[PDB]
Amino acid sequence: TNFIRQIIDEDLASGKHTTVHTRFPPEPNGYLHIGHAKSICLNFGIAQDYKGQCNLRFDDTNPVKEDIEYVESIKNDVEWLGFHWSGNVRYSSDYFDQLHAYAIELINKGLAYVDELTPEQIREYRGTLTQPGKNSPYRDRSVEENLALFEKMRAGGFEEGKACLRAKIDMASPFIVMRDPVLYRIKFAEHHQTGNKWCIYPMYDFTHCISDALEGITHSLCTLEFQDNRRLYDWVLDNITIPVHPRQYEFSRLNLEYTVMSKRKLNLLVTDKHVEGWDDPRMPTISGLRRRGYTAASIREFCKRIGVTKQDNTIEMASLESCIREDLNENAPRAMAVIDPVKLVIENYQGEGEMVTMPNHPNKPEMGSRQVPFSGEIWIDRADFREEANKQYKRLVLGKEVRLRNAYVIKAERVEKDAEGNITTIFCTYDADTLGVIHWVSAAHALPVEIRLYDRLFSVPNPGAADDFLSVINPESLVIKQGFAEPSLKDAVAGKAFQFEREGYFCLDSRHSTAEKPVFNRTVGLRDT
RNA sequence: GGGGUAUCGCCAAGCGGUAAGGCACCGGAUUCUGAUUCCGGCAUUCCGAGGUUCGAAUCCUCGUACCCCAGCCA
Ligand SMILES: Nc1ncnc2c1ncn2C1O[C@H](COP(=O)(O)O)[C@@H](O)[C@H]1O
Ligand SMILES: N[C@@H](CCC(=O)O)C(=O)O
Repeated sequence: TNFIRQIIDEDLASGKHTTVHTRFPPEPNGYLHIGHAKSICLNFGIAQDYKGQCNLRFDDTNPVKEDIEYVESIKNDVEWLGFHWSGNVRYSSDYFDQLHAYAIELINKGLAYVDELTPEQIREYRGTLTQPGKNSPYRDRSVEENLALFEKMRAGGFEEGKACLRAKIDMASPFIVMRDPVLYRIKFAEHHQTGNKWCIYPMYDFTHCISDALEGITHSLCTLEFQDNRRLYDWVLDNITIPVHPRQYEFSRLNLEYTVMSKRKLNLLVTDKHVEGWDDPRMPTISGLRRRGYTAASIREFCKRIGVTKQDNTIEMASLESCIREDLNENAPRAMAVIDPVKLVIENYQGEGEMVTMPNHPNKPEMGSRQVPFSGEIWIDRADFREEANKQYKRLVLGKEVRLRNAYVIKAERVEKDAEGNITTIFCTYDADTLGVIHWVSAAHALPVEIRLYDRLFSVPNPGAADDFLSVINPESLVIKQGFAEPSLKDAVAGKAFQFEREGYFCLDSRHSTAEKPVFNRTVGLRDT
């Protein structure tokens, strides 16, 4: 439960409503991000729990900032997350004729007029946070004039900025949004839905409440920055001929540590080419998280865990990681892959190799097992061999044994280095029948894999609060390795995650993996203390 | 000026009857993944100072801190 669901219950009980109808209204000016998934869960979740309806509406009132590529991806991510909208997808543009009719009601009623104050003058007449505003000299034209002037506007008779429709409210209101807010502005820009049928477009504050009322929304849910705006939302509806009056309730938006969550900033990383695109695995977008290997279920759990309140907050990365680790720990089938390989030869081994049985999930026999090839010329990760070191070190030492995962026990005895002193091969012996612990891969039956280790995008916890956020990017957000995986991974698919034993959870694709060279993304590492 | 929020390191229950839970953290037990799982621990105190009450984080008073608003953006 949360404050919003408690309000809903009170409405139901009293009889103010007998149904709940919510809506998710993103503007198509960018891709969706984890913050939007908080909004999706809230809105679609309430609808389902309360046996109601939730619409998907694209708030497309500003042609110059939107693209059809965005509407398609948004519908795509909403669906991927696991939610369904009520009826057709809606668009604010579907109401363009209605909005125009209503503005005419305001004019006829004396509550709107056509102003000719330039874009610079309007600000200068507006007042300040502590100084009231002043009336435009065009504020008192007659209904007849405004009607004619608005039509000139509609008919493309005015150049951009040359005129606008403003509401006639109170220029000395402590609420600045009520200081004669603009209703319509001129823009000769083709709209992704209406083409070039309109040259005048409605402002957000005029559009949103009217779209909500026509759709029959009962509870209009938005974030905290629209609190002041609720006053204008209520003014418009109270002043036109419409039968319902939806009520707005605001909650705090999500902030994630070590990342930016603003379309303008995310768009900048994309535009300046500092990430592959909106769906880059280091991006906080729904598509990037999907491509990273996150499960829609884990994102829904995250939103569930974080709550909905009016308190400004900033979630730590640990919280998100915990969610994906829970899902994958339970469902991901295990395998073997070596990110940083060094050759180890069991001079003691005779033959071209053999086959060993390995569980698909160590703690769940039900998931089955598989047969993996073993031999005397394998690959192990460098960090797993130490010629010396402490008592705590539980891995392979130059005078000690270890258990090879699901196989035999080996004992290091000799080693071999090169020019720069770097090692090239570790010679060991194995106990003919013995079956710390370390993972390995047989060099003969090994699949050449590209491994992409991802990390936090920015060097700082709050990159959005930096002068130049791009300068505080982490140069190690992506580090590409070349390793070896057990042959079974040959049949892996983009969309399935695996746990590379003793490393983390990885998944295919990355927009790159060919049949020849597979590319694997590290979704998240294992808990290491 | 106006609109909002202040409870554990990060989130968050609590709505006058005497501080839930999650992530994180510290111990110990299992474990052919130093993972998992598993027991135990972790606010005598709720931005501060007064007040009312048998009794308040929960009500009143006065402070303090932080967030949002001066786009013909949403
Ligand atoms: N960080 C965030 N946290 C919660 N909701 C958000 C966040 N960012 C955007 N939204 C929302 O997304 C919806 C509209 O998207 P937009 O127009 O693109 O801001 C709003 O109703 C909000 O719920
Ligand atoms: N378009 C608004 C919708 C929020 C609302 O007014 O409910 C937004 O970006 O948040």
